[PDB]
Amino acid sequence: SGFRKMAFPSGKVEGCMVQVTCGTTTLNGLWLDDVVYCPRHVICTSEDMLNPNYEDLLIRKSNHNFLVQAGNVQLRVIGHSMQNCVLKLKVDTANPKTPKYKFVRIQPGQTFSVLACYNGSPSGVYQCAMRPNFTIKGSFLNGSCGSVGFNIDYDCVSFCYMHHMELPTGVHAGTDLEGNFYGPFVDRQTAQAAGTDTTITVNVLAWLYAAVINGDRWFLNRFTTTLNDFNLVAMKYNYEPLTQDHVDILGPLSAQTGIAVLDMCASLKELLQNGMNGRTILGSALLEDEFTPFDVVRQCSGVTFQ
Amino acid sequence: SGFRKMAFPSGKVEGCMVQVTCGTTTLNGLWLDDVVYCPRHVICTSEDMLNPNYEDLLIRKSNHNFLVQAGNVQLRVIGHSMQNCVLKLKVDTANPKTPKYKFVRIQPGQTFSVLACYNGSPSGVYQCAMRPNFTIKGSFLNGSCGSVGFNIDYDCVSFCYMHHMELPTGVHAGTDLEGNFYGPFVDRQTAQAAGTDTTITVNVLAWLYAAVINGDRWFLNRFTTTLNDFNLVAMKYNYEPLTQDHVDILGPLSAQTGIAVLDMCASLKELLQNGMNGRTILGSALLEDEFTPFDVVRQCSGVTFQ
Ligand SMILES: *C(=N)[C@H](C[C@@H]1CCNC1=O)NC(=O)[C@@H]1[C@@H]2[C@H](CN1C(=O)[C@@H](NC(=O)CC(C)(C)C)C(C)(C)C)C2(C)C
Ligand SMILES: *C(=N)[C@H](C[C@@H]1CCNC1=O)NC(=O)[C@@H]1[C@@H]2[C@H](CN1C(=O)[C@@H](NC(=O)CC(C)(C)C)C(C)(C)C)C2(C)C
Repeated sequence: SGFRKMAFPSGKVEGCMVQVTCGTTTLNGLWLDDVVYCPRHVICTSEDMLNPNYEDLLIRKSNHNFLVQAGNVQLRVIGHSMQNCVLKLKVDTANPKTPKYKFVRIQPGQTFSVLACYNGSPSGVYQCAMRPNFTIKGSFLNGSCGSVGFNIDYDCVSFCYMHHMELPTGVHAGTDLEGNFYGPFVDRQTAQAAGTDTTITVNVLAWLYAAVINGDRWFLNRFTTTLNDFNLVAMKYNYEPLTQDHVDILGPLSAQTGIAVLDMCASLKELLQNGMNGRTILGSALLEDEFTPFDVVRQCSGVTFQ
Repeated sequence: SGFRKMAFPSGKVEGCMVQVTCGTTTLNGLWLDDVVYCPRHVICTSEDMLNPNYEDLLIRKSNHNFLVQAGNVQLRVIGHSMQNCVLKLKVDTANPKTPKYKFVRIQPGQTFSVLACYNGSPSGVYQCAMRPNFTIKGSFLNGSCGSVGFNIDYDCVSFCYMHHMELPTGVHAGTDLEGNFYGPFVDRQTAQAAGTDTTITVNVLAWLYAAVINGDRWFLNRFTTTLNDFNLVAMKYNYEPLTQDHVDILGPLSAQTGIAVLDMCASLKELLQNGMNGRTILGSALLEDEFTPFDVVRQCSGVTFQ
């Protein structure tokens, strides 16, 4: 028992981090086979970033412009190319530590693990979710660009996130590993608003099933409710609509615990409408939404990866 | 910016996990050089664990009794020996992935990272602290024994924890990597109480400096106080005494933020005495104590490891 914000084992990814240096700029890159992936604003200079023409800035540059460092070993660029917002440097050496991987583009509500990096050396790993507004509340400092988010399935690393920029409010924006931003943000240094967020409802219900699996039960009641009456209350508390699909996803969690999904909904209703009165759920005084129903199944059962 | 419960990159440790199987039992082992480390209750059977004589049970056993699995590769035991509560199997092969490491025994209040494992395959990594009562609030299921806690410094893995047992209340107990339990617990299946816990005070002050570094400021005041008057209030709220040493440790954090340590103390005082009134600190509705002053410096500056 116990429940923790748990991140995938980061080993498979650590073997792919490199330092990428163009001009006066230095950021992180992801090295898979003979290709290194990094943000395209590695080619921006300082007085560029206000409105740069990347296509144009890149045709000015040559291969020897890109200092790629793989540990203390200088990797040789033999080609470059842009793809949406990511740069791709093709190098002479293939990375022998290349795991079986995939590039996947995730939906808001999905969680992943971030390996925060500086000069291609890992600093830490932590668990994030993609917020309904395509921001993520990460922990990133200068030089953290090109750190990646990922999920691990058996022996496969699903890459889903690369880091690019910090938004005035201190949240973070980034791209998939083909270079398409999440949300409406751009790698230009003009004003950009995150957009108002909501609470990932399906996930708070998943976390309440984790609590019940763990002996916390003070919050279940006899009351039931309907999706409609439940979605009318969520909106006031600015949660996200619960679909027929979320009810379905939460099926095995309901079956493991004997609480009908819609019974757990009327329990969240009462929580939003009455607070917590000093009580806490899984060691938390807030309603917690960065756990998927997949996260709860995996942690509360014992699924590993090879 | 941003602040997260951050765990060390787990790569160096993942290269050392193996499956260890004696009799009907299967648990995790730590493989460093030609030695594999695991709990000594791998040699207990089911009707033993109520009051077993380990010294005696181990002289009954031979080398071929211990099935050690290093991936899909069977490691050959050529010797065994007990050391307090840990078993040590000497094997024919040296582990070529052995990082530079150390065995360290930590004080309560110190944090570390846990790689939770099942059948020698990692399942997740997460950040724990050693509670004033030598328990840890982990996330462990059946077969998680022999998972280890660790800190990483530059290129060195400081091993500080091995997992052994879950206490009725669902907290966890374990040993250092020489086999000495933290706290008064024993690898026998008789009644054992965790003992009442307190709040790691120095750490909540460290986390309040992390908040100030990050733009949360609503909780600082003009009031100051004395160690004495501050320690009189902590005790009511069942926090731990603040020593002259904690004030000293919190020195660079005070210097980075311009808030005298004792000024931040009178700010915690007021928080304990007035709650939070719906406000939250670093995305939290509770006062958070699983961050050391070293954790805050490292996360809020950008220290990596090689
Ligand atoms: C990644 N290497 C780097 C890290 C920043 C610093 C701290 N947190 C981070 O994520 N990202 C950047 O430097 C990006 C790139 C320049 C400037 N930049 C920033 O994130 C800016 N932020 C903005 O100005 C964001 C908006 C207004 C453009 C939306 C700061 C943090 C102020 C440097 C790129 C945006 C091209
Ligand atoms: C590690 N492999 C294993 C994992 C447990 C199961 C779930 N969480 C865990 O940490 N640990 C054990 O099985 C230990 C070993 C037997 C029984 N055991 C337990 O932790 C017991 N708990 C107790 O009975 C603890 C007390 C009362 C002895 C203090 C359970 C979880 C009930 C199986 C050892 C204690 C030798």
